[PDB]
Amino acid sequence: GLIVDTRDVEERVHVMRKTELAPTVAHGVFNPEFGPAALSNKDPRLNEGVVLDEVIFSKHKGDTKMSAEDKALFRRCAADYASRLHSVLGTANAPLSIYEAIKGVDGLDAMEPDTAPGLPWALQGKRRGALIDFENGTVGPEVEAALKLMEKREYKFACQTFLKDEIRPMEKVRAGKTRIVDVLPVEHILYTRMMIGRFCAQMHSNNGPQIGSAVGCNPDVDWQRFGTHFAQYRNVWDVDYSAFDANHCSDAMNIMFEEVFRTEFGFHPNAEWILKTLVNTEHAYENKRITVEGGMPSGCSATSIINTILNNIYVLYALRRHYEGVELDTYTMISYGDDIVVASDYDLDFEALKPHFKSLGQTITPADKSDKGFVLGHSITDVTFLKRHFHMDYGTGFYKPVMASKTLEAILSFARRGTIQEKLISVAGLAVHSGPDEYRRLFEPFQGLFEIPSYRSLYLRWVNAVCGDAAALEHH
RNA sequence: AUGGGCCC
RNA sequence: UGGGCCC
Ligand SMILES: [Mn+2]
Repeated sequence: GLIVDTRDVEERVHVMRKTELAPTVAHGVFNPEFGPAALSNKDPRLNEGVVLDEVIFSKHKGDTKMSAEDKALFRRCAADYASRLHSVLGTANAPLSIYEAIKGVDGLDAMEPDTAPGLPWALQGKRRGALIDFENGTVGPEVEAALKLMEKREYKFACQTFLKDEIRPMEKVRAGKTRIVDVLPVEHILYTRMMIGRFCAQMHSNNGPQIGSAVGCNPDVDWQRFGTHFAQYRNVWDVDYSAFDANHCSDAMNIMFEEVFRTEFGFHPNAEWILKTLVNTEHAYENKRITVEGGMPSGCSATSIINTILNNIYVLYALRRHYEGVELDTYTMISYGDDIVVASDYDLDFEALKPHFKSLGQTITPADKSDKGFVLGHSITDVTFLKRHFHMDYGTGFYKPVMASKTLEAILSFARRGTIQEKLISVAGLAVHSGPDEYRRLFEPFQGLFEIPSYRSLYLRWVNAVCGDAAALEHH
C-alpha cells in the first residue's frame, strides 16, 4: 500500500510486549534457528539501531497505478476467472441472514465468540459478548446501527493494529520484521459474511485446482487429490510472492470486486461496496493514526478468499500480457492466499513474467533458491504448499503432507504455559508423515514427561481419513 | 494477542 | 468454551 498521511491522535491504545511463547524441553535439544517475534521496542536481541515500528510498516512501498491498457487486460482476466468460478460454484450467492452470518452455514464456520472486538469497542472496553450474544444468533443496538449505516453506505471505520505473537526465523527476529495483524470491527466482519458468506461457504466445499483454491481443504486427505492432479503435468512451479497482501494495488482490488461480486451472479449491491472499503483504510498503531491506500488488511472477513481470487487473476493476467492466446485451460493452479502452485504442459518462462507481475505491484521469486531464475522440468515432489511437501506413502501409495524436520523442531521447541500436552497431540498429527524414525526423534525429549501418541495410532487414523476403504481392503 | 481453513 | 498448525 501507500502511506498518504500520518498524525498523532490524543488517545492511545495498548499493544502486546508480553510474548507468551516460552521455550520447552525440546528447545535445548534441537537448538533451532527460530524464536518469538520481537514485540518490544527495546528488545535486547534486536540489531543495533533498529527502530521496531519503523520496520513494521516497511511493507508499504507504494500503490502501483495501472494504465488503461493494463486495467482493461486485468478486467478481462477477472471476468474470465469469475465466469469459470461461478460456473462451478453456481449463482446461488444471495444475501445471508443475520442468524446464518453469526452461526455459519454448511461450509462456513461460526464467528469466534471470544476474540478482539476492534474499534471503537476496544477503547471503551466492550467485548463481542456485550454486542453480539453467544449461541443466540442476534445483534445488539450498537451493531444494529452499523448495519443500517452500511445499507446507506455512510459507514466508516479504522483498523486496529496488533503485533503478531508467533515463532519466526532468528534472522527476521533480529531484523525486527514482526508481522502485524489488522483487526477490523466486528460489525464489518459480520456484514461481510452477510454479503458474501454464501459465496465463501460454496468455495470451501468446492476447493481444488478447478476453481484454483485450497481454502477449505484438509491436507491429510486432500494431498492425494492435489498430488495426482499436478503429477499429471510436465512443468510445476513453486512461486513465492514478496509481501503479497500489502502490495495489492487499488486498481487491481477495485476491478476484481467489480467483476467477481456482481449482481448478475446473485450478490447484493453492497457486496461490491463492502469489499471496496478495504482499499482505503485508516490504521491505528498506539498514538499514530496512519491512512493507507491499497493493500489487503490481514484480519477482515474472507481475507484468504480475496487473496486467493487475486492470486488466480494475477497468473492469468501475467501470462496474457507476455504470451498471446492464453486461456484458463492453458495452465492449472491452486493457491491459498499468497501461497501458490502452478503447472502446465507448455514450457512457460516465469522469469519473463517477473516484470508483468511488477505492473500489478507484485514481486515473484522462486521458492527453490538454487539458481534462482525459474527453471523448468520440476515436479510436484519438488514443490511446497502450505509448508508441506508432496511425498508418496510407502504403504498405502498415496500422497501425504510432509513438513520439514527443522520446521517441526521449531514448532515443538516453543509453547504457551500449560498448552504443551495438548500441542504435542496436535503436532504429532503433522509429524506422523515424516516417518517412524523421524517421529520418534522429534518426540524423544518429551518421553517420560508428557503423553506421546504412538506412530501406529496416528498412521492408522490417517489411513482411514485419506480413504477409509484402503484400511478395509488390507483385511481381505 | 485478527480473518478464515483444517485437526483436536 | 479451550489448544495447535497453515495461509
Ligand atoms: Mn509456496
